[PDB]
Amino acid sequence: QSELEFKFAHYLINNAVEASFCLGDNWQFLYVNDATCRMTEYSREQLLSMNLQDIDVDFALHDWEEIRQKNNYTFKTRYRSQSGRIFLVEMSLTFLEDQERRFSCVFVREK
Amino acid sequence: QSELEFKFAHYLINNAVEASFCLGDNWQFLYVNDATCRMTEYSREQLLSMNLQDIDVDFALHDWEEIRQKNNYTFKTRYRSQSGRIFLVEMSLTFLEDQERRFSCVFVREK
Repeated sequence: QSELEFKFAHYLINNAVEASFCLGDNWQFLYVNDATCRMTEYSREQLLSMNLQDIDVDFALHDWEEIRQKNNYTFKTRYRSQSGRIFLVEMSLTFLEDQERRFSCVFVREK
Repeated sequence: QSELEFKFAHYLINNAVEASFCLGDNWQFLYVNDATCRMTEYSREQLLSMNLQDIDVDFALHDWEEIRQKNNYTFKTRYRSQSGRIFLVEMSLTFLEDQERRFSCVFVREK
């Protein structure tokens, strides 16, 4: 099925070493891979009711409007993990539209 | 939907820089990401009717039985691309079972 196909991508991205996740138009998490749970130290079920603003310490510092217009962009910020670790990361964002949903794919390297 | 979720993984893995793909129990491609199409130089529709043995020049050299038993394994082989490029790569395999399907997730770095 179309579902069969996508399920393969599910298994692949969750075995990928790099933290990868999708944010909705209000920066709510929509999908997170295992590496993202490990890095942020939140469970998947916790992350899927959370916002980037709950992790990205410097969220209000970013010129988000300009970010969106860029449509592909890489930059550094600090994340705070569930156990209170503060660490620098490098996020790469790609914005996409599927039907009536705009969202971003995000890849995050722990710097 | 469950499909909604998996579709996010589809978008993520296809934006990942690293070549990633899934093989079925007979090493037939089941799913390939864009980076895999780029590396092998075959279109997605071509790859999805192909076998690892059509790309992996040294396929018959691997002790596949022992590979499977390992269940997680990384090693070098040579790939031949559609335009006839021969190049060394490093494949990382993880074997998984979903329902009645055993398959592997493969990540490939061009060495």
